[PDB]
Amino acid sequence: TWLSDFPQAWAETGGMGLAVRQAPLIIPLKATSTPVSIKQYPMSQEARLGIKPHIQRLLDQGILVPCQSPWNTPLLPVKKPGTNDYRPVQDLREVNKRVEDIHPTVPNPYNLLSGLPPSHQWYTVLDLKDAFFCLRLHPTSQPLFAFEWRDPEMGISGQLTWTRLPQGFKNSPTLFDEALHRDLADFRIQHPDLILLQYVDDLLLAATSELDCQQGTRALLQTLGNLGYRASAKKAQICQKQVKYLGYLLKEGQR
Amino acid sequence: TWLSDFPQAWAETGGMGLAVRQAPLIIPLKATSTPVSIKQYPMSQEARLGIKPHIQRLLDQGILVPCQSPWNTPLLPVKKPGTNDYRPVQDLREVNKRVEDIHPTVPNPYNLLSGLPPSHQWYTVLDLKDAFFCLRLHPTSQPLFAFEWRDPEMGISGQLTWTRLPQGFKNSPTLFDEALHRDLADFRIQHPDLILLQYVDDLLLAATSELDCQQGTRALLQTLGNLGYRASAKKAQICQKQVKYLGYLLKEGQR
DNA sequence: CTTGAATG
DNA sequence: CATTCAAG
DNA sequence: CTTGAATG
DNA sequence: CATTCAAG
Repeated sequence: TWLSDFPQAWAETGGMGLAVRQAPLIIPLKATSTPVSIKQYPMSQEARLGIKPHIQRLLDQGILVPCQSPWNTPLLPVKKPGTNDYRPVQDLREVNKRVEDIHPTVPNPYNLLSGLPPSHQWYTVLDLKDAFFCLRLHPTSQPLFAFEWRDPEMGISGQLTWTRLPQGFKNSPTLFDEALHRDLADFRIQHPDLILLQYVDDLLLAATSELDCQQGTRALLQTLGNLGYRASAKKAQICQKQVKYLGYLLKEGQR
Repeated sequence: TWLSDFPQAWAETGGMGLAVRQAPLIIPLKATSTPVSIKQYPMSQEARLGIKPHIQRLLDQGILVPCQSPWNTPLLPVKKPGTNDYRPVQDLREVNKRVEDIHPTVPNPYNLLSGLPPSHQWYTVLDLKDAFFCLRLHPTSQPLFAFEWRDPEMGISGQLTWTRLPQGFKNSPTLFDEALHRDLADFRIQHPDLILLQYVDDLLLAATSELDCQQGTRALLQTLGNLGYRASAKKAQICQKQVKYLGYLLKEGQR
């Protein structure tokens, strides 16, 4: 019963995360960049109704806030089944083009897995839920990611923007990976024998025995919850001799 | 009056040529080659009437002869103005594919011209008329180039073939260039100071003075006529300080 | 919807 | 160069 | 006319 | 992948 021993560490019982040790992120623009305001293609009522609940939840969570900004990018209505179940997808390409590039430090999965000794079996896989949203954005950088929002009848101001690292931003994966590495540096030091692989929001903890793995997992969960991150109890693979990680099936003294 | 001093050397007064010193050519086939008989696409009466006179002239000249052969390639009706003035064009690609390749020994014009000293001005340019037709084809290789010929009402046998090196054959340029080089080897030796450039049927004779050029030209014309080749009196550029050769304008101590 | 690389 | 694909 | 490389 | 080009 891990879900009961670590309420704060699971997305299902700890609530939306927030990396309390990480200073709000400032996003540097290229030297010649100037704000770009792209028109919002009219959205059908169907798409708008499908997206609305997600927008309201984000507003309730403080992840989205009203704003007036010289920047504006289009929101897209993306479905999955056939025409049901929507979710907001922002096209941040014009913003991405104006943000200064950073070095891509996230290792490719092939290389990351090479750091797994055959001696370390007993794997634990955790995926952090709404990872990017756990990282706050400095108020000065928030206007950059604004988009327009119109509600059927009674509609909010006009524009809304993110107060957390957003989806669709070219540097989110890298900034998150680096931030979590900083937050988990001490854990690595306090658990010299454990193996910890990080691929943005996908974590793999490897141990020598089932005991060390259960001990390590308890410690990692406690630490993650403490720092403000949240793992998915639903998808969590705890102390298994076999697990799925980054598209691979780790089994028998390997990976 | 050169046309009068060398009747045998000009196509206009010497009649169709024939390289009397050259043994009839044998065309080696690739090791696995087997005869190919390609159907003749029906020819309109207009095309047939346009081509007929050329075919008759060639038959009268013995350049084309009747035959029965396992090989057959298509004849094409090619016009120039808009729909007038035709001339036979044979598609020998399937034959070319079955003939053993030979090394391309004809130099590119750029390289050939580098063999012209600034000391040798006074140029003479001659182009040999119906050059390929001057080289006989060994009877054993003649069937290879057959094609079908049907005359409006009274039509000859069925197939006709060439008794001379034909147009459209991949190795004609090279075989002709090499043959003329053999026939003109002695002339080069008897005229140590003259410069002679050969590009298949396009010849450039260069001399130091106007006198040597006129002497040389007289000698080259005599030799060519004697060997059975024929130059074009119409296009002949004799002892000029400036001439057109291979797309270039040779002028002032150069080329 | 808009984009830009990848295919036909 | 009209389409398809993959993405934000 | 039929082909095969080069462009769109 | 439909067209254009260049050729035999």
